[PDB]
Amino acid sequence: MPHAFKPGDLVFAKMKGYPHWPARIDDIADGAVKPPPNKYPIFFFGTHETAFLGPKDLFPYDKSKDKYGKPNKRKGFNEGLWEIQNNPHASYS
Repeated sequence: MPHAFKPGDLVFAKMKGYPHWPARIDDIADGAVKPPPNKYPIFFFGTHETAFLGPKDLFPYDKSKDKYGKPNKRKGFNEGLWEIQNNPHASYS
């Protein structure tokens, strides 16, 4: 049975106006800006951007990849598909 989200979990993350996007739950570095309450720091593969999202916009990657893991014309999407499949826990700094 599922736990709450934790850093390193792989998801597709939804934001308004964008397709379900390959992403991970990040850690928060010591000294770094924390997210708002009940939100998680989401690192988006391919674009390498961070947004703060709650669980309603987070779809576990294993369950969802059939549906959402197909190429998309949007900038950075296909690079992101490669990253979540091939090296999802690397440094993208």
